[PDB]
This record gives sequence, C-alpha cells and structure tokens, in this order.
Amino acid sequence: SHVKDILGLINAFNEVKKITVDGTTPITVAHVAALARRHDVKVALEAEQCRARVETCSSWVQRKAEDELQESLIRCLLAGVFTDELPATATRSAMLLRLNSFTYGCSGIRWEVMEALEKLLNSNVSPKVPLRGSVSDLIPLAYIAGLLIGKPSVIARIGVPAPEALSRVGLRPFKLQAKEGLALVNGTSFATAVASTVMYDANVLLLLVETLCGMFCEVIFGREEFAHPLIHKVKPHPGQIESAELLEWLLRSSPFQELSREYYSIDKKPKQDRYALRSSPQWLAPLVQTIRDATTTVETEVNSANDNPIIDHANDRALHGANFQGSAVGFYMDYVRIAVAGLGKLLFAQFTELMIEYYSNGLPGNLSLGPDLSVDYGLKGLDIAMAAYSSELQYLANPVTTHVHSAEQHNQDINSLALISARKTEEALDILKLMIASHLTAMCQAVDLRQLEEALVKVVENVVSTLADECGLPNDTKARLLYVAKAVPVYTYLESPCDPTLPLLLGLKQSCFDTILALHETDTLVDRLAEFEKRLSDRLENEMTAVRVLYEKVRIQGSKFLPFYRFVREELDTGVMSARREQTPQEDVQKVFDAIADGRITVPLLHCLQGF
Amino acid sequence: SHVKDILGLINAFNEVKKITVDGTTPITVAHVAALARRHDVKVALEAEQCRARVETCSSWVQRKAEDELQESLIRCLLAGVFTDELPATATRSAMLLRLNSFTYGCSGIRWEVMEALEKLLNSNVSPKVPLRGSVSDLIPLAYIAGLLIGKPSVIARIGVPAPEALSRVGLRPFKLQAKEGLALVNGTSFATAVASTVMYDANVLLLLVETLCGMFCEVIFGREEFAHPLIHKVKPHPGQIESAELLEWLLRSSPFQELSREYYSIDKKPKQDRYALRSSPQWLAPLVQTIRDATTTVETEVNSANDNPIIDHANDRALHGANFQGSAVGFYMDYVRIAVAGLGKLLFAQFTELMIEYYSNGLPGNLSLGPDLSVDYGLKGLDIAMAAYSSELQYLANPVTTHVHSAEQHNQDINSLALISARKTEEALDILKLMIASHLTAMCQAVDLRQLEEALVKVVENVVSTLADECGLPNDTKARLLYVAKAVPVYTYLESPCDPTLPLLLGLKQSCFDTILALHETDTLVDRLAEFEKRLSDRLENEMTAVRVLYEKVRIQGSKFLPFYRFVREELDTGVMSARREQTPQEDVQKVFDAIADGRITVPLLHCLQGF
Amino acid sequence: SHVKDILGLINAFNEVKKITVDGTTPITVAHVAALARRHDVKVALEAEQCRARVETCSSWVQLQESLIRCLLAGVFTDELPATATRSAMLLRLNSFTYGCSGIRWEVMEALEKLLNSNVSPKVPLRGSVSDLIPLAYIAGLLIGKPSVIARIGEVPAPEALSRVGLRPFKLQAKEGLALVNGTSFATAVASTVMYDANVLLLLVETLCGMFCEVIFGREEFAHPLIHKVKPHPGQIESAELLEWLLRSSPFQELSREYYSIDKKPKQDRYALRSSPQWLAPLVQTIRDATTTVETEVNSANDNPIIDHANDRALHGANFQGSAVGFYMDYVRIAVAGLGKLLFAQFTELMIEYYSNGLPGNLSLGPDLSVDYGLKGLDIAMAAYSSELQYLANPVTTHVHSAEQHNQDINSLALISARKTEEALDILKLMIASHLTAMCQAVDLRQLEEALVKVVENVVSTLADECGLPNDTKARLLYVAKAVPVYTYLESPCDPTLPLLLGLKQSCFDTILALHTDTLVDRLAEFEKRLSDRLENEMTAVRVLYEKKGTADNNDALVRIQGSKFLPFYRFVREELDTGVMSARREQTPQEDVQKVFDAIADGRITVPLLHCLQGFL
Repeated sequence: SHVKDILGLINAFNEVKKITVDGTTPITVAHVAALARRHDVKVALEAEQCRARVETCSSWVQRKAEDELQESLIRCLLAGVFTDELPATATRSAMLLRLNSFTYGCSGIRWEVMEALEKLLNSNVSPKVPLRGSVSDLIPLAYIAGLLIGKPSVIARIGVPAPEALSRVGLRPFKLQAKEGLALVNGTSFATAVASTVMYDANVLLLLVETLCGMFCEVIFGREEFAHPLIHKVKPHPGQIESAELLEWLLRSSPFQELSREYYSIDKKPKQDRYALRSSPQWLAPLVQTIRDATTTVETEVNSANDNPIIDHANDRALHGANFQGSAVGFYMDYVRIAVAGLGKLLFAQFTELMIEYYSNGLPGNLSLGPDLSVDYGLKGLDIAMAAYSSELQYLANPVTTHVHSAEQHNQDINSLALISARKTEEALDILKLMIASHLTAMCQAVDLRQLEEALVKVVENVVSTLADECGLPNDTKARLLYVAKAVPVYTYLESPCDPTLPLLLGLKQSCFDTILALHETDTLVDRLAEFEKRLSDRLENEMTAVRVLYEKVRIQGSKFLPFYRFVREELDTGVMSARREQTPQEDVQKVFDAIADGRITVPLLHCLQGF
Repeated sequence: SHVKDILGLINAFNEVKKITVDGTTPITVAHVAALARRHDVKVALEAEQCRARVETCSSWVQRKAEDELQESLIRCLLAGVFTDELPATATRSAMLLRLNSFTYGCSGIRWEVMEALEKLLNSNVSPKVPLRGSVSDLIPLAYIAGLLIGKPSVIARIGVPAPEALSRVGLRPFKLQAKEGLALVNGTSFATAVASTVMYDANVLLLLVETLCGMFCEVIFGREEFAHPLIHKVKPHPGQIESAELLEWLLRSSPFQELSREYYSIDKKPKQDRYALRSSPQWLAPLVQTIRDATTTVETEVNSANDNPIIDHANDRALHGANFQGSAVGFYMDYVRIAVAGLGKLLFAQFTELMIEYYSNGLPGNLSLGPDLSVDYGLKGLDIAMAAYSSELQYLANPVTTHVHSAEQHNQDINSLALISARKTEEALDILKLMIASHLTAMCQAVDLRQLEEALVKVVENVVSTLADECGLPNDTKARLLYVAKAVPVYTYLESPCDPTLPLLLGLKQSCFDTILALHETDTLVDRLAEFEKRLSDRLENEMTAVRVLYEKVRIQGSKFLPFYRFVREELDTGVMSARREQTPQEDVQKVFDAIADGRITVPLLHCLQGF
Repeated sequence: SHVKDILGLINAFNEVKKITVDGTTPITVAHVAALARRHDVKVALEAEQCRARVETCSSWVQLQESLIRCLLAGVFTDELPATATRSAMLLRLNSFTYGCSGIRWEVMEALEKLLNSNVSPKVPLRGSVSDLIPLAYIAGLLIGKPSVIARIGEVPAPEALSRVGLRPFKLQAKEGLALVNGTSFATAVASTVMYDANVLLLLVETLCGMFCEVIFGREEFAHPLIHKVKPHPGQIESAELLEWLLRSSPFQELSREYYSIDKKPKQDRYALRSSPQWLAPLVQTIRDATTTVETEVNSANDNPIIDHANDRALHGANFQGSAVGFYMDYVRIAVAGLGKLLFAQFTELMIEYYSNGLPGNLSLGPDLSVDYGLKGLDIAMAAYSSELQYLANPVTTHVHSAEQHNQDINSLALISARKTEEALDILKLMIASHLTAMCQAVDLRQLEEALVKVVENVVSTLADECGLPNDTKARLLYVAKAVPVYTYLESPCDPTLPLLLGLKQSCFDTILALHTDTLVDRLAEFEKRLSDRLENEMTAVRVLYEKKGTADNNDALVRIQGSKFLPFYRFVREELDTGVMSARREQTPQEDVQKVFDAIADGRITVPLLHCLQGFL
C-alpha cells in the first residue's frame, strides 16, 4: 500500500541525520525535504564511493584542453532581477541536487568544487537567487556558480558578498577549468528542488486528506459500507482499493458509526450518503496514483546526471544530448497541481455538507453551538474562506507546459518550464494546507457538537420522563412524549427549548392530542398535560444549560481519530467554538495550520495509523 | 486620445496633495495610487459636503432600533490565516475606499467612525490582513472593523495590538451601533483597492509599451510607414488610430529612420518589417481599449456605495440588494490580465527579433559587442528570461471568474472572486514590468551598437580608401573596394576583420578578381593588390579598435527617445554591455526595473512626449 | 439603453431585405446574420460613387495563382459551414468598397452574384491564425480551380461559375493578395456570434424576471436607487428592465402574501438578488464587443493599402484580426458568466429548501416514487455549465511565432470566435432548459393556489359540519393557509406529514384554550371526515388542471394571464404544444426541451420576447 510508502517517507524525514551523497544510494524527496527544513541534517559526500570516477572525468577534460570562457558564461547568466526570491530552502536543495548530479562522473567538474558545495551546505551558506528567469535552470544556477567564484555582486546568506562568504568557511574563489562553468549551470537543480519538497508535502497531505475522510464519516453520520472491500475489488484501481482499505480499518468498531446506525433507525432520512463521502475512494484513486507516480519521476531526476555534454571517459568521448531538459518534472508538476485541485474540491464539498443543517444529519448550521444563534455565527467565516481557497486552487491547476515559447534564438524551441510549474504546484499546496487546517478544525467542532448532542438528548429524556411522573401522566402519554424527546434533532430547538413554534413542543403537542384521542377522566388529563407543559418551561432549559456549561468547562475516546481531537484540543489548547470563547476562528485555525506547515501534524497522524 | 488621459493620470498621481472625500468629487485610480505610495498625501474628509446626510442616515437607523450582535459578526469574520498578507498599501487603499462608500449616506455608519478612518489613514495606522479568504470582502474588511473596535488579536502597523494602536492616535475602541458591523464589512474595498493600483500601473505601462514600439522601430531599422494615418483611418479601432498617431509623431524626422532608409537602398533585404513592429498598432488596439474601459469600471466602483441594505432615508426604507457584489471589477480584472499578456507577447516577439542576427538588420546576435564573441554572450541571459517571463504571464491570464463555487450555505451561489482576479492581474503586471525593464535595456544596448556601427563603417571606408591610394590602385579598383566597405554589415566581421573567411575579405577578394578581369600591366596590378591586402592587416583592426575604445570611454541626440537613453545611461549610470564592463546584466536591468517599479520612469516618459 | 439597441438589432434582422454595400453605409451584425440565415436577403452593391473610387484604385495599380495554390492547404477532417462562408464572402466584398485594395470592380460583381445565387466553396475548418487559407478557397472559386468544391443549395468551381454566368478570372496585379489578405472569416463567425450574444443576453435578463415570479422573489432588488448609487451602466439598465418587468406582477403580489405568513428568509439568495450586479459587466462586454466587431466588418482589412490620391502603396497590417480575437476571448468569459447565473437560478428552483414551497425537482407527483420531475435536466445543467466554464479559457494566450517567424504575433481570431460560438450553443441549451423549468414552475404555482383553496374549503366546511367553535375553525384555517401543500400532497391525510401534524398541534392548542368531552368527539369526527373528503377533492382539482389544454368557469385561476411573462408561457405551452410534466405526461423532457431549444436556435423565441418587452422605454 501507498499508505506504508508515505509512512516510510515521514519516518525517513524525521529520522535522517546524514544525507549520503555517493553516486549510488538514492536520495529521496524526504531526504531533500529534511536537508531543506532541519539544519542538524548534514551532507555526507563519500569519496571512497565516487571520487575516483570524478577525478578520471576531470582529468579527461584536462586532457582534451591541453591537446575565462567559463566566467563569461556565468556573467551572462547573472541576469535575474529582485522584484521576492527563491527561498534559502529551495536554493540549498538545488545545491544538494547539483552536487548529486556530479557524483556520476559525467560532468568533468573537479572534486574540490564538490567538497566546497558540501562545505557550503553544512555551513548554511547560500546565494540569494531571483525567483524568475528559468525555462528549465541556467540563471538560478549561475548564482551558485557566482558564489563559488566569488562574484562581488552575488549576495550570500549565512544562517555578505560571495567573497566574504567564502572567507568565513575557509574557501577561496575558484578559477573555473574547462567545462566547469557549463557543468555548474547546465542542470535541472532548481525545478527538481522545488519539485522534491512539493512531492514530499503532496504525499503527506494526501494521506492526511484520506484519513480525514474517515473523520468526516464519523461526524457527518455516514454509512461506512462505502469502504467495503468488495466494492473496490470489482473496480480495482490501486488507489481506490488502498484508500478504501484505509477507511474500512479506520471506521471498523467506530463508536460514532454506532451512533450513525442508531440515527438511521429512527424515522427511516437519506438512504445513502452524498458523494463527498460515499464517492471518496473513487475520487481519491487517480489522485493517489498521480502523486505516487510523480514522486518516482521526481526522484529519478534527483538521481540523474542532468548535464551536457555527458562525458563517457571510458570510451574517450563526449556525448551531445539534452539531459538539462526538465520535461519529466515539468509535466508531472502540471498533473500533480490538477490532482491537488481534486484534493481541495473533495475538502470543499465535505466542508460544505458539514455547514448546512439540511445535509449534516442533526448538526447546527455553520456548526454554531449557540444556544443563542443571533450572536453566534459559528464557522461561517471559515465556510466563506473555503470557497475562496477552492476557487483560487482550481484556477492554479491550469497547465504551464502548454505555454512553451520558442526561446534563445530559437535554439530552445521546446523547453520544460518545470520550475514555473513546480512553483504553481507549491502555491497550490499552500492553499490545500489552508483547506486541511480549516477542515480538521471544523471536525473537532463537529466532534464536540455530537458529544454534546448525545448528552442533551439524555437530559431532555430525563426531564420529560420525571415530569411525566410528577404530573401523573398515563404510561401511554409518557411513552409517546419520550419517543419525541428521542426523535427530534436537539439543535433544531436548542435556541429556545420551550418555544411552542419550535420542533420539540410541536412534537409534544402532537402527542398530547394523540394521547387525548386514545384515552378518551378527560378534564383532569388535560389539567395534567397543562401542568406538564408548565413544569417543562420551569425546568428543561435550566438543565440543558447546566449540562452544556459543564461540557464547556467519551465517544471520541474510542475513536481512531482520538489523537487528532486530542492534539487540536489539548496540545494546541483550543475548545468548542462559541460566543463564550474569546479566541477568533483565525486564532484556532492558525494553530492547526502552523502544525500542518511545520510537520507536527505528522505525530497525531502516525498515532492514528499505528497498526494499520 | 487615451494618451492624453494617461498623461493626465500621471500628472495627477505626481501632483495631488490632498485626497478630497466629500461624496461628489470623483476619486481616480491615480488618487488611490498616490495615497498608497506617497505618505505626504493626506485624506481630506469634507463635513460641509456630506456630514448632513450621514447623520440623517445614522439617526434613521437609530430610529428603527429604538422602535454585540455587530461584534459577533466581526468575530465570526476574523477567520483569515497568516501563511504573506495583503500589503499595507492595499489595506490603506481599502480603508480609503470603505470611507468613500460611506460618504453617500446610504450606510447608517456614524460620522465619528468616518473621522476615525480618516485619522487612521493620515497617521499611517492599518491592520495586518491575511491574503486570502474573500470571494468578494467580508474577511479582509473584518480586520479593519476589528482595529476600529480594538480587538486585541488584530495586529496593527504604525509607520502593536489594535487597542494600543488606537491609543497612539487618541481614539478609543468603538462600540458598534445597529448596522455598523455589517456596514464596515459589506463592501468591495479590497478587490477595488488592488484593482485601482493595478489599473493605474496598467495605464502607465501601456503607454510605456506603445512608446517603446517607436524606439524598437529606430533600432531594428524599421519602416515607419506602418504608422501612416490612412492605414488606420480605414480600420478605425480607436486604440489602433491613437497608438499609430503616437508612433507616427515619435518617428517623424527620426535620424534613425534616415539610417534605415539608407540601409534598404543598398542591396534591395526584406521589403516589409516583421509583425512585432508592422502590426503593433493593430495589436495594441484592443489592449488600449480594455485597459481604458476597465479603468472607468474600477473608478465607478471606487465611487459607489457598495453596501447593503441601502438606506433610502428620504423615503423611510431600507432597500435589499447586492451592491457588495464585485462582479464588475472581477470580470474586468480577467480581461485586463489577458490584455497584459498580449502586451508581454508583443515585447517578447520584439525582443526575440532584436537578439537574432537574421532578423535584426545588421545587429550582432544577442546584441554582443565583442569583438571577441567567445567571451561575450551579450544579452543571452536576458533573452532566456524574457521567454520565462512571457510563459508565466500567458499562464496567469486564464480567467478566475470561471471558477465560481456555490458558497456560504449556497446563499452565495454566484460570487465575483474580484480580489483573487485583481491579485493575478497584479502579479501579471509584475512580470510585465520585468519584461519592460529588459526591453528598454536591450534597446539602449542596440542604440550604442547602431552608433558604433556607423563610426566603424566610416573607419573601414577611410582605411580602404587611403590604403588604395598608398598602394597605387586604379580608380576602378578603389570604387569597387569602397562599395564593399559600405555594403557589408560590420558586425559579421568585427570579431576578426582580416580573417579571409569572413565577409569583408570575401567581398574584397570578389572585387579584386573582378577588377583583374576588367582591367586585363597585369603582374604589377596583382603585386599592388597583394600589398593592399598586407597593409589592410597591418592597420584595419587597430583603427577599428581605437574608434570602439574611444566610444566605450550623435544620432540619439536627434531622437525623441533621447530622454530614455539619457536616463538609462547617464542618470542610472550604465554603459554598453561587454566583456570590459564589470557590471552584470542583473545590475543594469535592476536599475531600470527599480525606476519602473517606483515611478521614476515617468520622467523620461513625459519628456519624450512633450508637445504631442 | 442596451435593451433598445438589442430590440433594434432583432428588428433589423427580421426586417432587412437588401444589404447595401457601398463603402459608406455601415453593415451591422444583424445584417450579417440576416444574410447568413435568411435566403431572401440579397446583396446590393451600389455602382454610384462606390464603383468610381474602386476603378481609380484598380487602374493606378495597372504569380497570383501561385499564392492561391500555396494556400489551398486545409484538410477536410468538418467544415466551416455555408453560413460562415457566405458571411465571409460578404465581408471581403465590403472590404473592397473603400477603394484601397486595387481589386477590379468586376471581381466585386462576381462576389455579389455568387452571394445572391447561393454559391460558396466548401472550406476546411482549421488552418487560420487570422484568414489566408480559408480565404484562398473563395479566391480558388473565383479563378476556377477544379479542386475547389462549391455548393449551390455540389460541383467543381468552374462548373459552379458557369451556372451563374461567370467565367474564371485571370488575376491581375495584387488581386491574389487582396482576396486572401483579410479578416473575413474570423469577423464572419464573430458577427453571428455577436448577434446571438445580444439576443441571448437580453433573453437571460428578461428571464431573471420570470425566475423572480416563480421563485417568490422580492422585486426590491431592482429598485433604481440601489443601482443609481453603484452606477455601472449595465447594472442600471438591467435593473431598470427588471423593475419594469416586475411592476404590477400578480405573482409578486402572491409573493408578498407568502412572506406575510410566518414572516422564512428575509432576502433572496444571490442568483436573483445579485443578478443586476452580475449582469452589469456581461452587458457591457457584449455591447462593446459588438462595436468592435462592426468596426472590423466595416474596414479595409487588406495590405498593402493603396493611397492612389497620393500615388503610394502603404505597408501595414490591417490583416491582423487582434481586435476581434481579444474581444472573442472576453465575450466567451461573459457567456460563461451568463451560464453560471442560469445554473445558479436553475439550482435553487430544483431544491425544496430554496424554492419557497415548490416540490423537489419540480415533481408534480403526487406519487414521487414514480416521478423524479426535472432531475435529468438538473443533471444536464451541471454538465452544460462545467463544459462552458472550461471553454472560457483564453485563446489569445496561445500565440505561436509563425510562418518563418514573420508572424511572431498573430490574433488567432477565428479559433477564438469558433470557441465563443460553441459556448453560445451551450448557453442556448441552458436557456432552453431554464425556460422549460420555469413554465413547469408556473404550473406548479397555479396548482398550489388551487390546492390550498380546496384544503381551505374542506377544512372550513368540515369545521361547520362537525360543529367546531370559532377559535378552532380559525386556528385550523390558518394551518390550511400556512402549510406548504407540496410537503403533503403525496398523502394529504398521513398523520406523519405536515398537514395533519399542524392540525394536531392546533387541536391540542384549542383544547388547552377552551378549558370538553364533546369537543374532543367533534375534533375526532373532523379528523376522520378529513379522510373521507380531502384527497378525492385535491385529486379532482389537480386532474381538472391537467386535463385542461379554452378556460371554463370550473377551471382554476391562472395568475399567468396577468403576468408580463404570459407571452413566454403561452408560446411554450400553447404554440409549442407542451403541458405540465408528470408521470401522466407521455412526452420525455427531451421532447419538451427540444422544442424550446429549436425555437431559440432558429430565432422564433424573439416573437414572445418582443411581446413581453412591448411598451418598455
């Protein structure tokens, strides 16, 4: 299962200490992301393994020479403009990728240059690089080359001008030998760097979305049979089988699935769930497959000699090709952006169902607790933003690769645009993070609302029961009134429980008339019904208030989504949203988003999945 | 002419001191941009003019009341997430626009709230606002409302939490009266703010592009008849007539147009210019019209009561409508983005012609001066970036308004997305600025190359002439050799003037054979030709070098584009690009871009156009 | 107002007999569409004044076939239809009338003759970046190329010239170029596109009024002060038309009564309330693109431009279709916005939570288990909108550097125009469905009124019969008035459905108020006699309505007769011969919507549209 593969990525991202660069050990997107994001992670360039072929190649090039031009290529390519930059994370990833390309011994670069790139990486030195200019990555790579040769105009980050930056790590400016200038700039390092972190995040966020479909089922009162393995066996898209497999496991023995069954046994209400849940495995299938296949394509590029000419020193020749062409990455970035847009549309439609009382199977509109709804609009602001998020996301998922210009004196009459496409997919993932943060926040709210709903319904039954006794009502009357306390969705009347126009009293009044026709000492029975109604408005609301305030001051405890609710509630320190909670939606969702952005969300994710 | 209208905008942007906010005087996009960008520009809210209807409306609302709910609306809408923000410029513009909307006396807001917004603006106080969440601008406007009521979680810029921010300007937190909460958040202020500065820049950059088509004609050796008024009279799109009118005026009496005529009189070479020039007025026509019409639509929105309900106090009623719907702005932002993309495609194709010797009518590939081309790649890096720029730009110009989601419990089943579309058009203008900066830099390079070409050709004629005399060559021989010194494009042989395989010597050798067959004392004539060839390689290159180095250490002086070349060369302190110029392309284009971004480019623009 | 202009366009389309081609009288998009679609419309090339400036140009000018040959390069894959090709012939002919092309007058007469005799080459769909290749086929026809196939309402080109009394031309200096060097095809398709865009725009605006009537909207959204204070011209004018349309509506009156019972949403949803603001840019885009396309129609789009008066040929690029290309991109975005509006409106109408009393999917039932109403049309509406939004991506952003990098910018106008045309085809589909749905809604609203009346009569007469007190009669009558009939029509006496539920609440409340054994006996007798009478009398009034196809005194009140939208309902029901949709109606949704679509497609919808708008100023 892809699920195990993503878990493997997450573990590797967390646990890696040293990234081995040896020309044989594959570098994964988790490795690229770990170096980018965790500064204790060091590069380990292994001489024993690859130095020999690098030096042979290097010397072969020197051989052909013997049998300034380089600097003037670098100068020509320091043509970017600071509008906004490629971030240090992307730049350092590019430096790792270029260094890796060099390990295959096809480039002719000196080993000493490779050791300098290793040293720059482990000392957190990187040039400031303009965001735009590559059609895929001459111009952005020139800034790394410029650093290496100590161009004064190239500004470098440490944790100053390139020369000073080199001083501080005990390097001196390099004097480029034949081919070294071209070898430094002639790669796909930046497109593939951004694509690496993009693919890492896409994998994590994919698994996160799949998992939260289970949590949506629990809070929306879904029917878990949508995840039954036979359904998928018979339409066997691998992503469909594997996502359904996860969901079945997540929802097996769910205490909320028990409440759902109970709910559909009273007043049998829609027979099937709407598509945002029932159709999630079919929807996810292509998305899973796109993200997984694009991860293999990006890793292949990470682990390639993307350079030209390719030196086959073994056979005394330079081969003229186009390994600098980032098309494999460019096209897959376009496909992943479309898939991420499909991930957002799924979240938007789920979130939409949750906000609407007609579709939420008992929940209050906007997930407002109230009880006073005139001063509690609940998650309406988040509902609006979700549309805003999805709308921009669908727009971002148009392709970039359809906009190929004939470039560089028509020499580059096809070009990948991979870096541009990678940036748009990156930006699309930013929006997906936003959407995931809001969706999880909404579901924790919905968890609280379901547990509160269960306790309130108990209070209403207890109040109706005991008052029926006090008022001396027939058993026939009691049973009819209790069935109503059971059947009526509490959120439809919580605002004013004894309002005679709201659904509780309406049901009670229907039953009181029905009890009157069935038992027809008539006038005393009417007196006792009247006294019941009177004591109900003495007592009911007060006791609903007390249980709610007590809640504000156990079913999720049996749920596999416990780690998520616990993380959001206890660890991030939040509570049910209401008029009595000072914190704005922003403040609560900000915390969830920050934990998604920085990887802390992986802890409750792996807890949730322990044993799958 | 739209040209005068844009000049009017530029003048107003430069000259305004006080923005009058009085409910009658229109606010233009130049006013919105001036307040945004120049902090000496103050807001002037005129009581005399509009306070009376504001207070009537205010009191009318109080009347209906009398006959917290507001805060809870604000709290619900503080639902943005800091991923990246709306910049202070956009936020302050939004504050101006909301304040303006209130001047029409339809909103019910208190005058005191309006004075607070005036005070906040003139003291440079503004809330930090999340970039995303609006489908057009509840959520972003909530942050202004939050500031006004002193919400602690709302952070404010001064030049701290909202309460402290209010202290510092002598305001106290407001206690919202009936409708005030809704009135604060129920507008199009942010979409229209971004759209205002977008439209201001689009106008300036449009005129800038039209004008630089004239400069492209001059350096590419174009035929100015493409701008002849009869051509356009007969296909009378207003933008076609007006752009052509500008170009005809720019190129009338051009000293470069004289050189162009001379150029086509030797070896009559293409009969017509390629489309990037000859078809520019037809291309510009719809672009001019889109930008001008979108400017009227955005200004109409600036000067509107975008709120709901609309209070008709005169007739004792509240009217229920949707003036909060930013559709007029949203759709026009989509059209302007497409037009900006057409502006970039025009620049890309012009820049492409300039870089390619087959299409540049005598200029060196990549505009390299050399003479040694193996260490001078010229503007190749900029040529590559231009493709990168155009490619992303064409991608940005897909519509946003086609991505309307059914939002907010399906209440908002149509929504404008104007703010999102405005941001994409904004980002598209960023790329267009980049492209304009590179194009102007390329043309100053091309100016130098044309003036150098003219001086070098003179040196070659003088050297050929005087050596012919020294060597005692027949007049027949001299005239044939001089015609060759005249006809042969100097940049085709500048690298090695006496290389016998390069076009100078090839032409000379052809003529020497032809003179031999025509005059056929044979052996002495051959001796003198041989001595000519020998003295040519003693002397020619040295004297070409001397005139070039002298140049590096008058036709643009008669050109209407003089202010541009002078600005770029003298004022920004640059020179012909070569191996002998330390500064990278980045450093030179950065200066041009910065002057475009900050409005300094308007000075040479208005100089160029004085008297049109 | 733009409404007057579109009316003016519809009238010229219907009324024109002769299109004057003279180099001074503008040709409008309605002329272009008329020539295309109505074969009795002839071309009149006017010799006086026009012929003189043409011949001067012709003689001042005083190898060609090798250009034509090179350009006969398209592939039959599909075709530009005859309508676009004849339109293109008209536009090229018109270009020549300004006396800048150098073409011979006799060529112009031949084109006039070919147009009036309905002769046109079959032209492949694709190949223009804008219109050398497609125009080549018209040139090919004129010069008698055997390989060019011509229609005459099919023979090789020289056979076709023969039949109308022409001989193949021998092209003179420049004539080859003047024939292929124009924007005639992009502008032809753009013209019929713009004509249809105007008509469909006005049709959608007008139908927002009908939507208001059947959804129970609040016409206040159209109040002129709302729009005066946000004065986008298209916002002001659409609201102005809507205010007039909705003034004195008997459905708006029924609506006001509806919101007085249980005062239910205070404002309408955006699909109605925000329609003028939404329509604003759409109106302005369609109107401005019309001006632009007309300017192109009435241009010399050709190169070189001959300035004989000054004795020179001018070298420019009037062959560049950019003004048309960009505006086609914009119009397509605007047509996408009109479809989104229709989709949103159609969506509200199908959903009982948003339709203010209407049944889900506009199902009549009563038996909903065999009547899914308009659900198939509701599904199709999503399909239509979805493809439409996709079609509205721009074409002008896909400019290739073409023809040995000579055409390094090119407009793609014909490709864009074709995409906008395809978008309009979908909009017609959406309009046909929406209007069909609103006629169903009209019927459901009229039936709703008559059913409520029957329930009221039954409750009332049974109250008296069973001897119920006044407090009781009044309470029960109120429930008959307030409970939406469609929520219980499936089984009116079902104790778990909303009628009996409200009746039972009322009975308990009357018993509590009058506090007996006898009262209970009478209420029980009331309830059981309700089962005797209610259903059969609801059925009878409904069956009577369905059986109706000239009205009796027995027939239910038909509010539509006092509505401005009568012309639309009457056209769809009487003239197109349809009826309320239900399980008892044999016809499929297809068959009904087809008739509406065909009438939109062929211009017949303009009759009820002009009736409806009669007297607007």
